[PDB]
Amino acid sequence: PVVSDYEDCIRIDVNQETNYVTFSFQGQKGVMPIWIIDGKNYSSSFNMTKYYRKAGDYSVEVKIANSNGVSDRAITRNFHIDKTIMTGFGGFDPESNFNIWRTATISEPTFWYAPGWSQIADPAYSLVNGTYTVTLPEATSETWQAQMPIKTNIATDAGKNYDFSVILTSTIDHPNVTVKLVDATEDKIYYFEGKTPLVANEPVCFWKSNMPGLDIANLNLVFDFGGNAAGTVMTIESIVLKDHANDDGTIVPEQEETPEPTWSAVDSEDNLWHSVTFTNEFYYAPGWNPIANPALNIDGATYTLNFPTATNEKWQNQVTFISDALTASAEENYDFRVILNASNDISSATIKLVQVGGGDNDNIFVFLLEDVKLTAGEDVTAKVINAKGVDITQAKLVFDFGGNPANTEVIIKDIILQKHKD
Repeated sequence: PVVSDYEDCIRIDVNQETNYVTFSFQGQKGVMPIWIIDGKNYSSSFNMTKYYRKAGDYSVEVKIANSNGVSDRAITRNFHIDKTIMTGFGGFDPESNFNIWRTATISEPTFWYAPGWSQIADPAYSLVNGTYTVTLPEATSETWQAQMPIKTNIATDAGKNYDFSVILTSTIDHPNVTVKLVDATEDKIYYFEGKTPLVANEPVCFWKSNMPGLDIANLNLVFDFGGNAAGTVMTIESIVLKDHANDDGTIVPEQEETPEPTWSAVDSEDNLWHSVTFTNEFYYAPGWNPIANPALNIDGATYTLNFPTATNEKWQNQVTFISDALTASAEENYDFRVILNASNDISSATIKLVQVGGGDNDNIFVFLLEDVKLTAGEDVTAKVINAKGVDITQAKLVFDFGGNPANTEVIIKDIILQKHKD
């Protein structure tokens, strides 16, 4: 069987939208094809499809067989995949009506491009159907030397929870691209400041799920490409911000439960909470009517509170431990543990480590632990493992016991706060 005969019988078909290559053959009685792709014999079909995820030049070696057997010579046919398609999580649905970004007034991006911390002309950018292309001719060394702030009119509320994703691509390997969703008026108040490396032409989804709500009148979304190689071309697409309450049908991957760390003892120098000469104010108001400050007994590492009157819902029985010059930083990841004993069943208990002041200050916090089911008599543990830190000047520890029965005794025992142990 002379392979050269059946040359215009063989037909390649590349779908550039899906990155599937269709190998087909116009039937010539008993003459059928053999597909050897990248030195792998995939038998004989009239219509066969293979996924070519990555971009590049690819070659199939095709032979001809019949009753006699397989031919000696093979035909090499070459094809190109224009654009690499993403691997891993694809992020939230950018076309969903739950995407607050589609409703919002979005500013043109601004820039602060400064190799050696010496500012040069803004990089050329393109906005094509919501997609940013940004070209960086000059290399930068540090984070914050290639800033792209995007100002929005997006407001959010405390007591709601939020999801975020964006898809980032770089034409050149990038050590760390920064993404920061921040209060336009206060750089200290932000949902996250995270970083992701990028491999050349490999789209990555940077994403968060169930972020505790902050009272913010105007969000900025700030990108930094600091540390870029010269000639780097950044692509930014599929920006999503939605309420966690609303489900767009996204299969959010399960973050494998954070392993427990080395718990330093209550007395040690790793206690941070030990040596805090603290203070107490209370918001104890059943039906939102404030009565007298309840009974508190400090016995070392054990604090005992007696609630004679009942409450119905969140933020009605608040106990504030005001630290005199306790601090935290965003450069650290913290651990936190406390043993809570309630004499009666208490549904929804809340702990929050937060800046001392009122107003904006209670949007600056290390953790907000909610929905802690404190069972009657059981000495339950309220734990926060490897929480990202935040810059606090004068920290305070806020407890809430909303929905408590009458004559409920709460014992706060062995509060511990440390750096990450593991």
